[PDB]
Amino acid sequence: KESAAAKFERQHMDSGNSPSSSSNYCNLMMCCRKMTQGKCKPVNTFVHESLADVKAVCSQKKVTCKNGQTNCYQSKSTMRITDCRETGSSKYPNCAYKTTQVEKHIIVACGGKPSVPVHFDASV
Amino acid sequence: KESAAAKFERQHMDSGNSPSSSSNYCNLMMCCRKMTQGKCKPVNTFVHESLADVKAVCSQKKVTCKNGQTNCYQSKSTMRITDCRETGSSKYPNCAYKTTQVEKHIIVACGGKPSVPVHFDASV
Ligand SMILES: Nc1ncnc2c1ncn2[C@@H]1O[C@H](COP(=O)(O)O[C@@H]2[C@H](O)[C@@H](CO)O[C@H]2n2ccc(=O)[nH]c2=O)[C@@H](O)[C@H]1O
Ligand SMILES: Nc1ncnc2c1ncn2[C@@H]1O[C@H](COP(=O)(O)O[C@@H]2[C@H](O)[C@@H](CO)O[C@H]2n2ccc(=O)[nH]c2=O)[C@@H](O)[C@H]1O
Repeated sequence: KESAAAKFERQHMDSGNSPSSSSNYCNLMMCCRKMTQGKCKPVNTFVHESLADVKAVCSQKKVTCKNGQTNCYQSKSTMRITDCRETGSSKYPNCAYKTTQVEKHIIVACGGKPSVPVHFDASV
Repeated sequence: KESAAAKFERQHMDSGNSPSSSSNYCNLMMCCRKMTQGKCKPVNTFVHESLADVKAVCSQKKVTCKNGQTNCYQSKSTMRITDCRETGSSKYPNCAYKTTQVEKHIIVACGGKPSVPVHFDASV
Protein backbone atom coordinates (compact mmCIF):
# COMPACT_ATOMS: atom_id res chain seq x y z
CA LYS A 1 0.00 0.00 0.00
CA GLU A 2 1.23 3.57 -0.58
CA SER A 3 1.61 5.15 2.87
CA ALA A 4 -0.65 8.07 3.73
CA ALA A 5 2.49 10.18 4.05
CA ALA A 6 3.90 9.35 0.61
CA LYS A 7 0.40 9.81 -0.79
CA PHE A 8 0.29 13.36 0.59
CA GLU A 9 3.64 14.27 -1.00
CA ARG A 10 2.45 12.82 -4.31
CA GLN A 11 -0.81 14.75 -4.14
CA HIS A 12 0.21 18.09 -2.65
CA MET A 13 3.91 18.75 -2.75
CA ASP A 14 5.68 20.52 -5.60
CA SER A 15 8.57 22.35 -3.97
CA GLY A 16 10.43 24.98 -5.98
CA ASN A 17 10.71 28.59 -7.12
CA SER A 18 8.56 28.62 -10.31
CA PRO A 19 6.72 25.34 -11.01
CA SER A 20 4.33 26.73 -13.65
CA SER A 21 7.30 27.56 -15.90
CA SER A 22 7.34 26.61 -19.57
CA SER A 23 10.59 24.74 -19.13
CA ASN A 24 8.71 22.15 -17.08
CA TYR A 25 6.38 21.09 -19.91
CA CYS A 26 8.24 17.91 -20.86
CA ASN A 27 8.76 16.89 -17.26
CA LEU A 28 5.03 17.01 -16.56
CA MET A 29 3.89 15.67 -19.94
CA MET A 30 6.31 12.81 -20.01
CA CYS A 31 4.92 12.02 -16.55
CA CYS A 32 1.26 12.52 -17.46
CA ARG A 33 1.50 10.38 -20.61
CA LYS A 34 3.20 7.55 -18.75
CA MET A 35 6.61 7.46 -20.40
CA THR A 36 8.35 7.83 -17.03
CA GLN A 37 7.13 4.44 -15.67
CA GLY A 38 9.63 1.62 -15.25
CA LYS A 39 12.22 3.73 -17.07
CA CYS A 40 12.73 7.25 -18.46
CA LYS A 41 12.03 7.37 -22.25
CA PRO A 42 15.08 9.16 -23.59
CA VAL A 43 13.50 11.00 -26.54
CA ASN A 44 9.88 11.88 -27.33
CA THR A 45 8.24 14.51 -29.56
CA PHE A 46 4.84 16.03 -28.94
CA VAL A 47 2.88 17.47 -31.93
CA HIS A 48 0.47 20.40 -31.41
CA GLU A 49 -1.33 20.32 -34.79
CA SER A 50 -4.75 18.68 -35.04
CA LEU A 51 -5.04 14.89 -35.14
CA ALA A 52 -6.51 15.25 -38.61
CA ASP A 53 -3.42 17.05 -39.93
CA VAL A 54 -1.17 14.36 -38.47
CA LYS A 55 -3.24 11.47 -39.79
CA ALA A 56 -3.02 13.01 -43.26
CA VAL A 57 0.78 12.70 -43.28
CA CYS A 58 0.22 8.99 -43.91
CA SER A 59 -0.83 10.06 -47.44
CA GLN A 60 2.05 12.43 -48.11
CA LYS A 61 5.70 11.98 -49.02
CA LYS A 62 6.95 8.40 -48.63
CA VAL A 63 10.48 8.20 -47.17
CA THR A 64 12.63 5.43 -45.63
CA CYS A 65 12.70 5.22 -41.83
CA LYS A 66 15.99 5.75 -39.93
CA ASN A 67 15.86 2.03 -38.98
CA GLY A 68 15.49 1.06 -42.64
CA GLN A 69 11.80 0.23 -42.67
CA THR A 70 9.79 1.68 -45.53
CA ASN A 71 6.46 2.73 -44.04
CA CYS A 72 7.48 6.26 -43.07
CA TYR A 73 5.96 9.46 -44.45
CA GLN A 74 7.22 13.02 -44.29
CA SER A 75 4.82 15.94 -43.83
CA LYS A 76 4.31 18.46 -46.65
CA SER A 77 4.02 21.33 -44.22
CA THR A 78 6.03 22.31 -41.13
CA MET A 79 4.25 21.52 -37.85
CA ARG A 80 4.37 22.97 -34.34
CA ILE A 81 6.11 20.35 -32.18
CA THR A 82 7.89 20.01 -28.84
CA ASP A 83 10.98 17.86 -28.36
CA CYS A 84 11.50 16.16 -24.98
CA ARG A 85 15.06 14.95 -24.52
CA GLU A 86 16.35 13.38 -21.30
CA THR A 87 18.91 15.58 -19.57
CA GLY A 88 22.35 14.89 -18.07
CA SER A 89 21.14 14.82 -14.45
CA SER A 90 18.22 12.48 -15.25
CA LYS A 91 18.16 9.24 -13.28
CA TYR A 92 15.20 6.86 -12.85
CA PRO A 93 13.00 7.59 -11.25
CA ASN A 94 13.95 11.27 -11.19
CA CYS A 95 13.25 11.63 -14.94
CA ALA A 96 14.20 15.07 -16.24
CA TYR A 97 13.87 16.53 -19.70
CA LYS A 98 14.86 19.58 -21.69
CA THR A 99 11.88 21.19 -23.46
CA THR A 100 12.45 22.40 -27.04
CA GLN A 101 9.65 24.02 -29.08
CA VAL A 102 10.25 24.16 -32.84
CA GLU A 103 8.30 24.17 -36.12
CA LYS A 104 9.57 21.48 -38.49
CA HIS A 105 8.48 18.79 -40.94
CA ILE A 106 7.72 15.50 -39.15
CA ILE A 107 8.28 11.93 -40.27
CA VAL A 108 5.95 9.25 -38.88
CA ALA A 109 5.59 5.54 -39.62
CA CYS A 110 2.01 4.52 -40.51
CA GLY A 111 0.27 1.18 -40.23
CA GLY A 112 -2.98 -0.70 -39.73
CA LYS A 113 -6.19 -0.48 -41.78
CA PRO A 114 -6.86 2.26 -42.07
CA SER A 115 -3.26 3.48 -42.14
CA VAL A 116 -2.57 5.88 -39.22
CA PRO A 117 0.52 7.11 -37.33
CA VAL A 118 2.08 4.46 -35.13
CA HIS A 119 5.58 5.83 -34.56
CA PHE A 120 7.39 9.18 -34.60
CA ASP A 121 10.63 8.77 -36.59
CA ALA A 122 12.20 12.22 -36.84
CA SER A 123 11.83 15.91 -37.70
CA VAL A 124 13.68 17.91 -40.39
CA LYS B 1 -4.29 -4.32 -24.91
CA GLU B 2 -3.49 -0.84 -26.27
CA SER B 3 -3.53 -0.41 -30.04
CA ALA B 4 -0.44 1.01 -31.74
CA ALA B 5 -2.64 3.89 -32.90
CA ALA B 6 -3.99 4.85 -29.48
CA LYS B 7 -0.45 4.55 -28.16
CA PHE B 8 0.77 7.04 -30.75
CA GLU B 9 -1.90 9.52 -29.67
CA ARG B 10 -1.04 8.99 -26.00
CA GLN B 11 2.69 9.41 -26.65
CA HIS B 12 2.80 12.22 -29.22
CA MET B 13 -0.40 14.22 -29.56
CA ASP B 14 -0.97 17.42 -27.65
CA SER B 15 -3.13 19.39 -30.08
CA GLY B 16 -3.56 23.03 -29.17
CA ASN B 17 -2.29 26.56 -29.49
CA SER B 18 -0.39 27.20 -26.28
CA PRO B 19 0.38 23.84 -24.70
CA SER B 20 3.10 25.08 -22.27
CA SER B 21 1.04 28.00 -20.91
CA SER B 22 1.32 28.44 -17.12
CA SER B 23 -2.48 28.27 -17.06
CA ASN B 24 -2.11 24.58 -17.93
CA TYR B 25 -0.15 23.85 -14.73
CA CYS B 26 -3.11 22.13 -13.05
CA ASN B 27 -4.19 20.03 -16.03
CA LEU B 28 -0.68 18.62 -16.36
CA MET B 29 0.03 18.26 -12.61
CA MET B 30 -3.31 16.62 -11.84
CA CYS B 31 -2.59 14.09 -14.60
CA CYS B 32 1.02 13.50 -13.62
CA ARG B 33 0.13 12.99 -9.92
CA LYS B 34 -2.49 10.45 -10.83
CA MET B 35 -5.57 12.38 -9.69
CA THR B 36 -7.43 12.07 -13.02
CA GLN B 37 -7.96 8.28 -13.05
CA GLY B 38 -11.50 6.85 -12.74
CA LYS B 39 -12.86 10.29 -11.89
CA CYS B 40 -11.65 13.90 -11.89
CA LYS B 41 -10.63 15.13 -8.40
CA PRO B 42 -12.57 18.35 -7.94
CA VAL B 43 -10.24 20.34 -5.68
CA ASN B 44 -6.54 19.83 -5.00
CA THR B 45 -3.90 22.20 -3.65
CA PHE B 46 -0.20 22.05 -4.40
CA VAL B 47 2.25 23.56 -1.93
CA HIS B 48 5.47 25.09 -3.20
CA GLU B 49 7.31 25.45 0.13
CA SER B 50 9.87 22.79 1.10
CA LEU B 51 8.76 19.54 2.70
CA ALA B 52 10.37 20.42 6.03
CA ASP B 53 8.45 23.70 6.15
CA VAL B 54 5.23 21.73 5.62
CA LYS B 55 6.07 18.86 8.04
CA ALA B 56 6.70 21.49 10.69
CA VAL B 57 3.05 22.57 10.50
CA CYS B 58 2.25 19.42 12.45
CA SER B 59 3.79 21.16 15.51
CA GLN B 60 1.92 24.46 15.08
CA LYS B 61 -1.65 25.65 15.84
CA LYS B 62 -4.02 22.73 16.43
CA VAL B 63 -7.47 23.40 14.92
CA THR B 64 -10.58 21.35 14.20
CA CYS B 65 -10.89 19.87 10.71
CA LYS B 66 -13.92 20.81 8.62
CA ASN B 67 -15.21 17.22 8.86
CA GLY B 68 -15.03 17.34 12.69
CA GLN B 69 -11.73 15.47 13.15
CA THR B 70 -9.29 17.03 15.60
CA ASN B 71 -5.92 16.30 14.07
CA CYS B 72 -5.58 19.46 11.95
CA TYR B 73 -2.92 22.12 12.23
CA GLN B 74 -2.68 25.58 10.71
CA SER B 75 0.61 27.06 9.51
CA LYS B 76 1.92 30.02 11.50
CA SER B 77 3.08 31.67 8.31
CA THR B 78 1.51 32.10 4.88
CA MET B 79 2.66 29.68 2.19
CA ARG B 80 3.01 29.62 -1.60
CA ILE B 81 0.41 27.30 -3.02
CA THR B 82 -1.61 26.65 -6.16
CA ASP B 83 -5.29 25.70 -6.12
CA CYS B 84 -6.55 23.41 -8.91
CA ARG B 85 -10.31 23.47 -9.22
CA GLU B 86 -12.26 21.59 -11.88
CA THR B 87 -13.97 23.85 -14.45
CA GLY B 88 -17.62 23.60 -15.54
CA SER B 89 -16.53 22.18 -18.89
CA SER B 90 -14.64 19.36 -17.18
CA LYS B 91 -16.08 15.85 -17.61
CA TYR B 92 -14.08 12.63 -17.17
CA PRO B 93 -12.10 11.58 -19.02
CA ASN B 94 -11.84 15.18 -20.14
CA CYS B 95 -10.84 16.67 -16.78
CA ALA B 96 -9.93 20.36 -16.89
CA TYR B 97 -8.78 22.67 -14.10
CA LYS B 98 -8.41 26.32 -13.32
CA THR B 99 -4.96 27.09 -11.85
CA THR B 100 -4.87 29.76 -9.11
CA GLN B 101 -1.70 30.88 -7.27
CA VAL B 102 -2.06 32.42 -3.82
CA GLU B 103 -0.16 32.99 -0.58
CA LYS B 104 -2.24 31.75 2.35
CA HIS B 105 -1.98 29.88 5.66
CA ILE B 106 -2.59 26.16 5.11
CA ILE B 107 -4.45 23.67 7.29
CA VAL B 108 -3.36 20.04 7.06
CA ALA B 109 -4.37 16.92 9.04
CA CYS B 110 -1.31 15.16 10.58
CA GLY B 111 -0.96 11.47 11.39
CA GLY B 112 1.34 8.53 12.12
CA LYS B 113 4.60 8.52 14.11
CA PRO B 114 6.43 10.65 13.53
CA SER B 115 3.42 12.88 12.95
CA VAL B 116 3.40 14.10 9.33
CA PRO B 117 0.84 15.71 6.96
CA VAL B 118 -1.67 13.19 5.54
CA HIS B 119 -4.53 15.38 4.24
CA PHE B 120 -4.88 18.97 2.96
CA ASP B 121 -7.87 20.52 4.70
CA ALA B 122 -8.22 24.19 3.65
CA SER B 123 -6.24 27.40 3.21
CA VAL B 124 -6.99 30.71 4.91
N1 LIG C 1 8.67 1.68 -39.07
C1 LIG C 1 8.03 1.39 -37.93
N2 LIG C 1 6.81 0.84 -37.91
C2 LIG C 1 6.16 0.60 -36.75
N3 LIG C 1 6.59 0.80 -35.54
C3 LIG C 1 7.86 1.32 -35.56
C4 LIG C 1 8.63 1.62 -36.67
N4 LIG C 1 9.89 2.15 -36.30
C5 LIG C 1 9.83 2.16 -35.01
N5 LIG C 1 8.65 1.66 -34.48
C6 LIG C 1 8.24 1.48 -33.08
O1 LIG C 1 7.47 2.55 -32.64
C7 LIG C 1 7.41 2.40 -31.20
C8 LIG C 1 7.02 3.65 -30.57
O2 LIG C 1 8.08 4.56 -30.61
P1 LIG C 1 7.92 6.10 -30.60
O3 LIG C 1 6.97 6.68 -29.61
O4 LIG C 1 7.73 6.48 -32.04
O5 LIG C 1 9.35 6.61 -30.28
C9 LIG C 1 10.25 7.23 -31.10
C10 LIG C 1 11.36 6.29 -31.50
O6 LIG C 1 10.85 4.97 -31.64
C11 LIG C 1 12.20 6.35 -30.26
C12 LIG C 1 13.59 5.81 -30.50
O7 LIG C 1 14.38 6.71 -31.32
O8 LIG C 1 12.14 7.74 -29.90
C13 LIG C 1 10.89 8.37 -30.35
N6 LIG C 1 11.36 9.56 -31.12
C14 LIG C 1 12.52 9.51 -31.84
C15 LIG C 1 13.00 10.57 -32.47
C16 LIG C 1 12.29 11.81 -32.48
O9 LIG C 1 12.65 12.87 -33.01
N7 LIG C 1 11.15 11.78 -31.71
C17 LIG C 1 10.61 10.71 -31.07
O10 LIG C 1 9.53 10.80 -30.50
C18 LIG C 1 8.84 1.93 -30.76
O11 LIG C 1 8.60 0.66 -30.11
C19 LIG C 1 9.47 1.46 -32.12
O12 LIG C 1 9.79 0.04 -32.02
N1 LIG D 1 -8.47 14.56 9.51
C1 LIG D 1 -8.11 13.66 8.60
N2 LIG D 1 -7.16 12.72 8.83
C2 LIG D 1 -6.80 11.83 7.90
N3 LIG D 1 -7.27 11.70 6.68
C3 LIG D 1 -8.25 12.64 6.46
C4 LIG D 1 -8.70 13.60 7.32
N4 LIG D 1 -9.68 14.40 6.73
C5 LIG D 1 -9.82 13.87 5.55
N5 LIG D 1 -8.99 12.81 5.31
C6 LIG D 1 -8.77 12.05 4.07
O1 LIG D 1 -7.71 12.76 3.36
C7 LIG D 1 -7.62 11.99 2.13
C8 LIG D 1 -6.80 12.73 1.14
O2 LIG D 1 -7.38 13.96 0.79
P1 LIG D 1 -6.71 15.18 0.18
O3 LIG D 1 -5.67 14.91 -0.86
O4 LIG D 1 -6.17 16.08 1.28
O5 LIG D 1 -7.86 16.04 -0.45
C9 LIG D 1 -8.38 17.24 0.08
C10 LIG D 1 -9.79 16.96 0.65
O6 LIG D 1 -9.83 15.69 1.31
C11 LIG D 1 -10.50 16.73 -0.68
C12 LIG D 1 -12.02 16.83 -0.40
O7 LIG D 1 -12.35 18.20 -0.13
O8 LIG D 1 -10.02 17.92 -1.43
C13 LIG D 1 -8.64 18.21 -1.06
N6 LIG D 1 -8.60 19.67 -0.79
C14 LIG D 1 -9.64 20.31 -0.21
C15 LIG D 1 -9.60 21.63 0.02
C16 LIG D 1 -8.49 22.43 -0.36
O9 LIG D 1 -8.37 23.65 -0.18
N7 LIG D 1 -7.49 21.71 -0.95
C17 LIG D 1 -7.48 20.36 -1.17
O10 LIG D 1 -6.48 19.82 -1.66
C18 LIG D 1 -9.10 11.80 1.71
O11 LIG D 1 -9.28 10.45 1.46
C19 LIG D 1 -9.89 12.08 3.04
O12 LIG D 1 -10.73 10.94 3.35
